[PDB]
Amino acid sequence: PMPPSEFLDKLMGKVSGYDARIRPNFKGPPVNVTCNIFINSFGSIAETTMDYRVNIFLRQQWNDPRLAYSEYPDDSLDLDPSMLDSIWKPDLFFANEKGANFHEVTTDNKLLRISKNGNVLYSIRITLVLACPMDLKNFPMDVQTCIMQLESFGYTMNDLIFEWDEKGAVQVADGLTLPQFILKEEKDLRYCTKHYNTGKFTCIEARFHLERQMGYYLIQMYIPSLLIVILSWVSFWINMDAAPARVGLGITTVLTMTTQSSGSRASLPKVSYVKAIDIWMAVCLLFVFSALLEYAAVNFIARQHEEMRKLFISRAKRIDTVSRVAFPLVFLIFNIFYWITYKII
Amino acid sequence: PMPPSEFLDKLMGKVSGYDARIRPNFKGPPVNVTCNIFINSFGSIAETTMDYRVNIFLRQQWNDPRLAYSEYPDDSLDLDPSMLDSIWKPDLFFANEKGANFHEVTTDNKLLRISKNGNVLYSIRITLVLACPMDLKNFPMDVQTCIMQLESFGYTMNDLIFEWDEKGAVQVADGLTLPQFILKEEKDLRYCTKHYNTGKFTCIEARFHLERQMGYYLIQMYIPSLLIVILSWVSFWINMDAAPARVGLGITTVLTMTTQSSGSRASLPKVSYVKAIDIWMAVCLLFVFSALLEYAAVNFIARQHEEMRKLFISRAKRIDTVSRVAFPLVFLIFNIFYWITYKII
Amino acid sequence: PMPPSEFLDKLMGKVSGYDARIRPNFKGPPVNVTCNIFINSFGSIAETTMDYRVNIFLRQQWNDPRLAYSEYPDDSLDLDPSMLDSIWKPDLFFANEKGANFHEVTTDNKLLRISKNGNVLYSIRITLVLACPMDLKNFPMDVQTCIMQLESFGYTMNDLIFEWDEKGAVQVADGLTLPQFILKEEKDLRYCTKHYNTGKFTCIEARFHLERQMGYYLIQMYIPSLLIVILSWVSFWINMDAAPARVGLGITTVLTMTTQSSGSRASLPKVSYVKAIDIWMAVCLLFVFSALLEYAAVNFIARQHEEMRKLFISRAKRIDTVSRVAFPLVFLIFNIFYWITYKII
Amino acid sequence: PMPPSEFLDKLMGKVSGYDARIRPNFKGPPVNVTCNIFINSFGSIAETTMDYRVNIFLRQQWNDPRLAYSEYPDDSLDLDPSMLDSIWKPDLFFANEKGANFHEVTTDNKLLRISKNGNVLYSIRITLVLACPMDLKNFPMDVQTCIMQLESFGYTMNDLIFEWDEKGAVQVADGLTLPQFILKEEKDLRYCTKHYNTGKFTCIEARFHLERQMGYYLIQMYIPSLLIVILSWVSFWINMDAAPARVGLGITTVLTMTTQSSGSRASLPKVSYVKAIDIWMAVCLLFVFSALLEYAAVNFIARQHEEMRKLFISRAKRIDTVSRVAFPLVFLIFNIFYWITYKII
Amino acid sequence: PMPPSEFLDKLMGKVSGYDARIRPNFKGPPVNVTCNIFINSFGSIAETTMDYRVNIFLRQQWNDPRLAYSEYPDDSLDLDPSMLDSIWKPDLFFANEKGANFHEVTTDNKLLRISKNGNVLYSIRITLVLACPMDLKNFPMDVQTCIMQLESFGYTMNDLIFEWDEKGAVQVADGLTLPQFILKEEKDLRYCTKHYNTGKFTCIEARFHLERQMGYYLIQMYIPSLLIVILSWVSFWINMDAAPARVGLGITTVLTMTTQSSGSRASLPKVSYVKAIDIWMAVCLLFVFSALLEYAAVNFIARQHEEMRKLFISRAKRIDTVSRVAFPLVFLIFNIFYWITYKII
Ligand SMILES: *[C@@H]1O[C@H](CO)[C@@H](O[C@@H]2O[C@H](CO)[C@@H](O)[C@H](O)[C@H]2NC(C)=O)[C@H](O)[C@H]1NC(C)=O
Ligand SMILES: *[C@@H]1O[C@H](CO)[C@@H](O[C@@H]2O[C@H](CO)[C@@H](O)[C@H](O)[C@H]2NC(C)=O)[C@H](O)[C@H]1NC(C)=O
Ligand SMILES: *[C@@H]1O[C@H](CO)[C@@H](O[C@@H]2O[C@H](CO)[C@@H](O)[C@H](O)[C@H]2NC(C)=O)[C@H](O)[C@H]1NC(C)=O
Ligand SMILES: *[C@@H]1O[C@H](CO)[C@@H](O[C@@H]2O[C@H](CO)[C@@H](O)[C@H](O)[C@H]2NC(C)=O)[C@H](O)[C@H]1NC(C)=O
Ligand SMILES: *[C@@H]1O[C@H](CO)[C@@H](O[C@@H]2O[C@H](CO)[C@@H](O)[C@H](O)[C@H]2NC(C)=O)[C@H](O)[C@H]1NC(C)=O
Repeated sequence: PMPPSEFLDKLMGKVSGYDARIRPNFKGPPVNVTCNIFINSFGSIAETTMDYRVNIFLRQQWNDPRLAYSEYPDDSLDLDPSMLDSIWKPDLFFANEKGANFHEVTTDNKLLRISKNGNVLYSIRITLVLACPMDLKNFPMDVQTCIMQLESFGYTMNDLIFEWDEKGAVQVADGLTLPQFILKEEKDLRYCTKHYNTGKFTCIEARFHLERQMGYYLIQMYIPSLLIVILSWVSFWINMDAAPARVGLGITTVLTMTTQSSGSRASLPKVSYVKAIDIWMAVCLLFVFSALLEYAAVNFIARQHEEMRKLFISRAKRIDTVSRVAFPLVFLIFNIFYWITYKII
Repeated sequence: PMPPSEFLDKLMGKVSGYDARIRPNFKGPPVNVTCNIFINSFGSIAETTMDYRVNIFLRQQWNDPRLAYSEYPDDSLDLDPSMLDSIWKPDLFFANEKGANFHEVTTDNKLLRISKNGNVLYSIRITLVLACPMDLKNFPMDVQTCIMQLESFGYTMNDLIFEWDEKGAVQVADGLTLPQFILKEEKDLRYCTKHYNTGKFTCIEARFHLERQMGYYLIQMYIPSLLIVILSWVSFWINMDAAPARVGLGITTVLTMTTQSSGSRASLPKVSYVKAIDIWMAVCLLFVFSALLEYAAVNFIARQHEEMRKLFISRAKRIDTVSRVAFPLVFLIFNIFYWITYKII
Repeated sequence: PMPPSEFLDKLMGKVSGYDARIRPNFKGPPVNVTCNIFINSFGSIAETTMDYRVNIFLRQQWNDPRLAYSEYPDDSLDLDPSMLDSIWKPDLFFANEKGANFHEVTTDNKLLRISKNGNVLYSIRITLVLACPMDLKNFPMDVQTCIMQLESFGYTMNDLIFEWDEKGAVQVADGLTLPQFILKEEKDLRYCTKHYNTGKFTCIEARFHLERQMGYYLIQMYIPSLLIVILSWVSFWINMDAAPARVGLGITTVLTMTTQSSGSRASLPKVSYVKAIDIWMAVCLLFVFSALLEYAAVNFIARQHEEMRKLFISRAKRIDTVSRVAFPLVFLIFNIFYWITYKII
Repeated sequence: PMPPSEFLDKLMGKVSGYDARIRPNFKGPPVNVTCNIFINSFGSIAETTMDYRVNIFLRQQWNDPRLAYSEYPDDSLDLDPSMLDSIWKPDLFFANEKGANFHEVTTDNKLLRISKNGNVLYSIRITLVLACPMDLKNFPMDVQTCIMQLESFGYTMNDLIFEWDEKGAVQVADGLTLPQFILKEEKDLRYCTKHYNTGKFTCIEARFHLERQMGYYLIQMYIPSLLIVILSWVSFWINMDAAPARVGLGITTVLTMTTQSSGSRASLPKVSYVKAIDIWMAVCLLFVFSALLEYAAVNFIARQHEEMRKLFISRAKRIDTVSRVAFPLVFLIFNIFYWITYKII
Repeated sequence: PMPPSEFLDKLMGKVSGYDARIRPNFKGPPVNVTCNIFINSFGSIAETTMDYRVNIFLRQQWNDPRLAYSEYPDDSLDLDPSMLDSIWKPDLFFANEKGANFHEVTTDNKLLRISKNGNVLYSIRITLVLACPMDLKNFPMDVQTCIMQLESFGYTMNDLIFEWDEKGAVQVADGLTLPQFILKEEKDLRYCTKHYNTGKFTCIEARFHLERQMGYYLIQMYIPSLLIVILSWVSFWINMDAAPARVGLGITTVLTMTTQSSGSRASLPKVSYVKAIDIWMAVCLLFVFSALLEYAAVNFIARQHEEMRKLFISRAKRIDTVSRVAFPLVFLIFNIFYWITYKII
């Protein structure tokens, strides 16, 4: 019979009185909007800005009894996105947008379908710049959790209620990678139900668990700083009398410990509180620092003054042979207490 | 009875003569607009640009006797954001915007309610890029104060007056963090009342006190530069005669003091005036610098010329044993006078 | 006769009933849209963001029997881009846009031609910010593959079908360069045919193979780190007794191995998993590290204690003459196993 | 009587024939538009891009005899910014915009007042990204001058003439700071009067003098590089025979002179011509370079060959005692000629 | 008589049938559009993105016999930019835009004049982000050529033809500087005449020759790396027996050669192929590398074993006195062959 574009103008026009500024079931029960998203892209998790951008589909389903039809034979319709302003749509927004936009390439990326009984499917495509607060206390060994919450804006709880559908509430695209994190397959789903001095506004959220990878920070920041500490211990096996050899090994080890730490401030984030990589790069500075102060003691005792010249030279060898075993044992005690308290947490 | 969207077109149309270009109470008392904000997001406090961005709600309440109604039974209404251009709204703007924008995702994030007596509630959602001038004289030990002021633009003092409401004038969202600062729970509220050659324009402002965290700059910039100064003092306990050991300890300590300072210019801001971290990294350069000039004196006196060869070698040991105690005492006097004058301020 | 702009208003107006919201061949066979692109610009392949931008022409051809004409004499027409909203156009979009826009400089860069039988040519100009996931396991020796896929949005498989034309489906502009990659002349063309819970949506894609150039990373990151390992081997030819000469060569070689690696973290990407350049810069750290621990053994055996003073000094020369040949042989075995497993892959 | 919004529609409508596309005083004298600006924000003076952004008010005053009224009683009016397109406005633009925009937060930030005799006040709020060419020949000791010029675009000299008003032509906001510069209170005001092949177009400009602060570059780039040169002179007081002590002091001083210069390339701008900080960091490299070549002469003469073994060892001490006094005297002559020629200019 | 705005509505209205969608001289000769540009700003030549932005005026002149008038007395008119959509304008675009925009500050920056015979002048103001491929083979000694080409989009060769006018086709603003390049006063002008599978589209282009300045790269990258090579040669004048002095001079010279190269990777571009600065910083690494391997030979021959102890100590002095003259002669041969092949090219 008549084409669907003319059939919807009969259904939504000034005939039949469909006003797009009044929600369905007016002065009655609230509207049960159900939602599910589909994540196309995900990433660029900035940590100075503390945000991440995501590229989603947003599928919304509700019921509208004013749009029920029976004369037209086909079981479903589709409104063109040009005529989309003549339909009541929920005023969904994201409570932590921090900037967002649509996509308008070659067509508005907006889909609208109307079933026969009046169920309405509405699917759009959004780029979000969502903000999640991050906790970089233990920086390589951290688990970040970045939420994504969907409030209503104008309609309160008694007029409009969001729901996650019980059939795949969050799907993720297949070949999706990240430069630093991995995305677990555990999506929490819970209500939040914001209160203001304006009213009870509904909101639903979805939590994403992010686990930071490790293999880069071991190879270039832990293991090289580990080897600089090992090169401090070889002063305790070099002779006592070789005075240019000991202190030439001394400061040039604390120089390369500073050079290791100074160049690595570009790759690390720029927060103003102490990390767990920063405790490692500061305690490993102290062992190189304490490995020279040992020799400042040995050089002073051996130079100190025949019977007494043999007694002091035997006491200075005693503090050497103690420090060969006892001081690498101290570093292993730190190395145990470090990795326990940053894998339990 | 009739739906609220048709009731507002009777109330705002060409019938009843409501013109949206004339403020309420025209040729009479001024309009008492009262305001309060709600901060969703806050951060990215750039210091090269000297600004910070914030994501707020902006609630405005005023009275409009032309919008008073009694026939419609419900105690409140809500205008749809499409029909929002047919209401007088105040021309509020921020005196230090430096760029801003709305959010138009899935609906204009704009709320309008009309009470029965004519009170109007208007709530929108704005991202600001507000500018605050910063004073980095004492850089780690600083308290920044970044204002947020709300002028009127077209209406003068006798027509429109802003007010902070006496019931929660600034609320902040709960789980809100910052990468470098902490946000105190002390919001000042004061008038500013701008004058121009155009007229008296009202404005209200809200001050935010920011306190910079400390723990990163201690662990990687103060304490490592502190340990380099301690490694200068061990030259005074090494023997006088070990000439490659003293100067090999000398310059390699002033090399790692430069290497500590040179790599840290990326994390620091790029202002062109002297900070308090810059005084520390320059005075601690002088103690490493002065620890070698001591040895340049000792090597010259001991080489200088039997009776006189014993007298000079005893004078050069005198200037060593003085400098073992007196020069670390000088550094503690600087270390007292530094931290006093940057914690009193 | 009559001008073509007035002839198209007769063809597309309310006369003849051409509605731009109904696809051609409605309630019949699907529409066979055929496509080919023309790449003007290409590049800025970011790897933190994992995307690349491209500037294309997008030529679309389909058939529309409602636009067939015979009265007007000329064999082709051209609709002005102002009147472009009165033509059914396919809702093509890119499945990995991540932001895109048109160009509207001096005229909308949009072309539309209508042939006599009803074939329609439609050519536009788009800047894309397409996203491709990258795999930086073997970072200098990698072959990246960045796809470009073109879904439909609103119309399912039974209504609209995309095709690559069989005559030059992807052309590339002539003098097109890249800062880091080279673009092979092998463009794959395959279907993808997306499924959702909404329906079967057609999509076609084109793969681009990118091969990273090598010559920068050899000259400044492999060859200089190669020469630092060679400067470790000259300690095995310097005398055993020259104790300041050996360890002064020792740590100052592991200092310049760290200095080589620390400054190169700015040019490298910032992923959080181990690369192939990172294995090279860590194993070459171990050979410089192991070249000093050899001397810590030699200095301890030779100092260890006449008959036994000759036996130990001959054993310490034995471990030197073994390490002159055997340890550069170990490095060549690593140097073989490295370049084999990163050129086979 | 009647409200001012309806009185202006009588004044600007199709009644009385006010056409907004014809300037006042048509086919007569030119229009004397007078202007003054008010700088709210100022800064982010980039030097790679060679631009600076500024946030101004722009007040324009002209006369329009068609807008003169006498029936309405009040002495001034105000047109709403929605109805602003029905007024002739000058086509002022900035000759070095390089991008700019308005502000449209909560209302267009646009003001229009009409006096009784026909004087029109028009005030808007603009963010500019104005471009000024910079001359970094003498980089810390420079005085930058960044202009701000306001051409007309369509109207020539005989139709429209800009003027600075004689009452506060440029005001600046009170608490306005900059990260690197200071803004002098000397605003030049002069005409520029652009010619083209199109016609004489009027323009007025305002010069701003910027003076770069100094205190950061002294503390971290001049004074530390000054101390490295002083540590070269202590080789001339260390003994001649201590051969590892002299060259160990030699290269480790030219290493820390390179380390000082290499890390400072991030803070400096990236121009491709020689600065004044670059002459300092290159000449101070030569004094450390020449302080070792002195010892290469001393070590060769003293090793050169009893009577002649005493003569050469007395000649090598002669070139030492000359270089103790004469070479720090040469550096002071450079230090005089440097600071004179970069403070006169 | 009647004002010009009403005279153009008679000339362009539905009276006289001027349709703005049909080019002048329809079904006849093509339109001879002539063009010339005026460059206001120029710069920010990025090399990672391989583009540059420019701020131009764009003057277009063509003839339109439908706009010829004789009744109105004045010899020229000017259409207001609001009524600008009622004029046929050429669909000029730039073939390498990569993003562009107009300027709409206080008025659309668009000019239109109509002469009496029908010549039309049209001048607009555009910011371009034009893309030019760059060839950084010889990086400091390069001459870049960045084109600027102006295609037609919809009209083919037989309908519209672009021309450069024979009277000043490209003017440049007077005080125009660049941070790294200089702009020669030699503007090439040639046709390009693009072909597609769509048709012959006209295009004209203008080449700009850019010559990179040199003075920064000499003072801080060539001359300092030159002096490090000179400090290698002083080992050949220091005594053979001073074993800590030679290798302490050895590695600390190859450390500062790496430190010179490592810090300079931030200022250099990030291409992935070998430059000419990279050949210099790698060959100058080899001379410092080869200056130590000489001493590894000398220390091994002199230690090798009375008659034979005199013969080897005289052979090791022979290889020293050869290397004092012969090896700085080798570096000058490289220094000749380097600067010849990078100034001929
Ligand atoms: C939307 O969902 C809510 C809850 O799922 C429904 O509200 C309840 O509906 C049942 C039967 O109509 C009543 O027994 C309850 O009293 C209602 N309230 C609550 C709090 O449970 C509501 O009917 C649904 N509305 C529509 C249009 O489906
Ligand atoms: C808006 O607030 C101001 C001050 O709160 C009111 O102005 C005063 O109103 C009282 C009584 O009407 C007078 O006694 C005063 O003379 C007024 N002026 C001042 C400076 O105090 C004003 O009435 C309020 N307007 C509305 C509509 O509420
Ligand atoms: C579009 O292309 C498809 C396939 O190329 C066509 O569909 C087939 O058309 C032939 C003859 O009309 C039939 O025998 C087939 O049964 C059709 N289906 C399939 C799956 O092959 C279709 O006709 C084309 N439509 C137009 C307007 O050209
Ligand atoms: C705008 O200002 C100019 C100059 O200030 C005026 O032009 C002069 O006006 C006086 C008297 O009208 C004449 O004697 C001069 O011959 C005019 N020209 C010059 C070059 O001085 C002009 O009248 C003013 N126009 C308006 C509307 O105020
Ligand atoms: C536009 O310029 C072209 C060439 O300058 C003109 O085309 C030629 O015009 C002359 C005389 O009209 C003919 O002899 C030639 O045969 C034409 N073609 C060529 C290829 O030279 C054209 O006439 C001009 N059109 C207008 C409106 O000026």
